[PDB]
Amino acid sequence: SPLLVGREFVRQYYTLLNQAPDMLHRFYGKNSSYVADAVYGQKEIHRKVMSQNFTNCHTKIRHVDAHATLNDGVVVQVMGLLSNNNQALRRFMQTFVLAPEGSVANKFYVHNDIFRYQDEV
Amino acid sequence: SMVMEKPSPLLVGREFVRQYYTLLNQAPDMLHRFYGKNSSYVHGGLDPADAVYGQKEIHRKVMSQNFTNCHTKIRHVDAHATLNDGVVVQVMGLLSNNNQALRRFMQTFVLAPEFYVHNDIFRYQDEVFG
Repeated sequence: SPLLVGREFVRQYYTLLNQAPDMLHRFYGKNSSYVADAVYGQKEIHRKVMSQNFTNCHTKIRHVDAHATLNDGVVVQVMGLLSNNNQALRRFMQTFVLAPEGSVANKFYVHNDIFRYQDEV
Repeated sequence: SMVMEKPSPLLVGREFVRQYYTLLNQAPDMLHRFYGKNSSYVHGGLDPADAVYGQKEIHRKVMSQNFTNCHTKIRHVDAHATLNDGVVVQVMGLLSNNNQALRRFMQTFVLAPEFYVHNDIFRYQDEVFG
């Protein structure tokens, strides 16, 4: 189901951001966009993730919406709080587009990942 | 006669958002024209409330929300190309309905050619945070 795919991915994503952000790049493909200008593909997305120096990253997910979208994809909207380097929690919204990976059944990859802190808006 | 290069996803998103919120204030009874049979729609609410699917149910949900004299302050719009010529839009702003409180919201759209809205996810921050 789209909500199970969505909520399970969100759990995996923010857990990996805390445990091993150097492995976050495994979610993305050649044409993935990570968003400030967008960076594309695993190599550049990995470099951008590493440049953000994620350390002891704590997350409180307040709500997840996930719906079936174009070409068997899943669109996910996350609302929550994120802390980095033991600084205060900051509210954010995050939009993901999950797309079928195309070579393994029920496997998805992250086609779009758009994050914005609400205090910066 | 002039032919112009197709607009970038960012200005497709920005133009869509300007049109959507102009219509929400001017004629909310016309908002359903953006949606199709497989489109998803959710605009906050607490039982967070569940989404409705398809044009007929979207029109009825929009009419039940009684949008009148809507005021919107769009603080940020992000938009990027997505699957099969689509555009994913992230919107952050403030919305006041019927001269009530200006409420912060977080919204996502998925637009697809013929652009129409495939997904519309809207949530008020005050129904999710605190």
